[PDB]
Amino acid sequence: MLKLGVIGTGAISHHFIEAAHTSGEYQLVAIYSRKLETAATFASRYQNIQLFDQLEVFFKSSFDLVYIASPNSLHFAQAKAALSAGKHVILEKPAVSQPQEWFDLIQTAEKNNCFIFEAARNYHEKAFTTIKNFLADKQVLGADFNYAKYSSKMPDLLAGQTPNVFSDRFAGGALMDLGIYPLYAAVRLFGKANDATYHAQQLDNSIDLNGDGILFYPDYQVHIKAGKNITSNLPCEIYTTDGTLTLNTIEHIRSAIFTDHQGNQVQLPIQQAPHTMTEEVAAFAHMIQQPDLNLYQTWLYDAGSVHELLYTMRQTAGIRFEAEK
Amino acid sequence: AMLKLGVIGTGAISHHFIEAAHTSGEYQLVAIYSRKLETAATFASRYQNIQLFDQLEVFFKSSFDLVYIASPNSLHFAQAKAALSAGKHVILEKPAVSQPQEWFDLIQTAEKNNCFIFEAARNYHEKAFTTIKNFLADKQVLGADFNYAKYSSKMPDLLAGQTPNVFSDRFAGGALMDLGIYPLYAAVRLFGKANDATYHAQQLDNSIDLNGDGILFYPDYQVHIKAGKNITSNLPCEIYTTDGTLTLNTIEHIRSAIFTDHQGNQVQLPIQQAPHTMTEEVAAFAHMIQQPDLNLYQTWLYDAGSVHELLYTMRQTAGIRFEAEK
Ligand SMILES: NC(=O)c1ccc[n+]([C@@H]2O[C@H](COP(=O)([O-])OP(=O)(O)OC[C@H]3O[C@@H](n4cnc5c(N)ncnc54)[C@H](OP(=O)(O)O)[C@@H]3O)[C@@H](O)[C@H]2O)c1
Ligand SMILES: NC(=O)c1ccc[n+]([C@@H]2O[C@H](COP(=O)([O-])OP(=O)(O)OC[C@H]3O[C@@H](n4cnc5c(N)ncnc54)[C@H](OP(=O)(O)O)[C@@H]3O)[C@@H](O)[C@H]2O)c1
Repeated sequence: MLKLGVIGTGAISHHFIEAAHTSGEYQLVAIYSRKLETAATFASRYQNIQLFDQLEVFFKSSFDLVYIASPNSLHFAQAKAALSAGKHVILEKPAVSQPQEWFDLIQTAEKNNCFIFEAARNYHEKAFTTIKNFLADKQVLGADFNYAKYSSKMPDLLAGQTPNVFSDRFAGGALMDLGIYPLYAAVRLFGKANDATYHAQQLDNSIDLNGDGILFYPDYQVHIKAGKNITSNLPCEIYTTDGTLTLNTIEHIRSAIFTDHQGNQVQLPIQQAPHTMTEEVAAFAHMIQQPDLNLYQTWLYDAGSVHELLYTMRQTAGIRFEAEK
Repeated sequence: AMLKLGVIGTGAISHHFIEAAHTSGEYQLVAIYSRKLETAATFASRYQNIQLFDQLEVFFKSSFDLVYIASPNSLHFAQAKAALSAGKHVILEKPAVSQPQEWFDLIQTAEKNNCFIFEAARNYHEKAFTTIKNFLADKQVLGADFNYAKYSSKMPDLLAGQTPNVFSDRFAGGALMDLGIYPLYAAVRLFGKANDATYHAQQLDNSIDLNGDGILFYPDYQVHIKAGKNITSNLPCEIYTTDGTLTLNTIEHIRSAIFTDHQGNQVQLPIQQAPHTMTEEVAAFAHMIQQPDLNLYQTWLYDAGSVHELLYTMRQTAGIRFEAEK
């Protein structure tokens, strides 16, 4: 039974803990916050939880694993300290702001004999295994993936504030916050791309409100759309020589249907999970309990591929964070 | 009084045009040109009392008011120029030309011979676009996503090692030129000319694009464009505004247009899809000739120029080069 520490008192932390408890494989025991009162307010719905407003003291406590859902810009430093203190780390997406940070995390992890995982919830969905198997004997000719929805932080932005998710100080933007999902889907299904491009509508601080990119593969390309000031409801498509696979989304996928060039249809057996994080939560605890180091190596590798793509795409669009300026 | 119609091109598309022309009550087919008189004969046989021709010079000397031209893309320019110099009005199938200077050249020739020239951009003329543009008139647009990608009937020939005209660098083929022009025309119709454009394609050895993705850049937003001929997409087309998303089932022969706001309220736009894809353009062209609104005609010419400029810019970024350009 895994002892769970948590950083970040956002709603997402509640969602993770709720999935972790439900799996029957974790037990929350500790919470860190910048303020004790915020930790208390967060923890009040739970029972017997140690509270911390000092990261140093937090990491010296007895737990096995820490879920980190702080702002993007803080992920690296907090995760590195967690690993140095011999804790396993589940790190919310996007795990890092630069590919080198990911490689440094891995080294730090190996040194301290701990697992580091990016909480790429869509990547672990059983749907993707079903979809990849289906395409195994097919020849892919292209794809079109998106994730664009109108942020709850839009009113604050429009009123002249700069919410963390739209700030260059906190490594935000549509590509970082949402575009990472279709990138993870592409890597899951197609592996590492050859190259990538991205162009975005940007705020004055260079952060992207929305954008369009392409991932380049040997005999095809994948259009990527990300957006936070717009709502898209476009399905996601994968083209093959014999037809088109239509996925309703590339996250928390609920249907996958193949149509051939004569209009004959095949419904892939998709069984959406009750919650968005159910499958990653099971996968992570399964890995720590019964290590498949080969599977672990691919998770690390695919995360590396995603963050290389993100970084290339930010560079082409001119999306620059404060520490890069 | 009926417009006497001559036709170049004996493909299925010419039969479809003629059918719409006759159904409108505004045209009467009188002449058909073909490279071979026998090809003209087979094509003409379903009609009545049609003159057949196998020489363009002789064709253009006969009595008809206007010519519909549906030859391969690379032949559009020279044939249309000859028609206009012969004093015939021209409906030229899309894509009208291979480079914007050709379009300007046709317009100059048309004006000096006091004739109309129309690009047969069937979607641009759909009443749906008037309804959509009126609805967007007091919204603030934040971007759009348009596509036209359908698996070509010429794919089996292609895959068998042949090279159909639509996939040939000698006939100005490719997904962008053949299908991509529809979303471009839709974008120009609603938003006007973009400030810049890019396109990246999957290409045959002759540089012709099987499919591709591009972006039209406007001052405060961008429009994703997808075109394809070796793939089939059924993605809807979206226009984003500050207050919601307008969803069109397509940007050609549009059937439905629904606006959904950020609170989930829906507004259905009144779209009345024509019985046929060409109904609306055929009525518009006849109406322009018989009861001209010349200012509107000029807008049609300008917008076509905008479309072909974007097309040409996009071919250049993707490296799509025709035989004449190599
Ligand atoms: N997998 C998913 O479906 C999912 C959904 C949402 C987001 N995520 C990710 O989870 C992470 C957090 O999301 P979020 O929207 O909750 O971010 P956030 O609200 O900006 O920050 C999250 C937590 O970090 C702390 N924090 C806020 N501002 C800070 C600052 N200036 N300096 C240090 N700490 C600060 C706060 O906790 P304290 O007040 O207790 O210090 C806050 O509760 C992001 O990386 C995001 O990408 C994943
Ligand atoms: N608006 C629409 O919805 C619609 C749909 C389809 C096509 N179009 C357009 O219509 C035009 C033709 O399409 P298509 O598929 O029918 O093209 P196509 O088959 O390649 O050629 C059409 C006609 O042009 C002639 N032709 C063929 N090869 C030729 C050559 N090497 N040299 C000179 N003439 C040749 C043939 O007529 P002859 O044998 O009698 O000479 C043929 O019937 C294209 O510009 C296309 O973009 C638009």
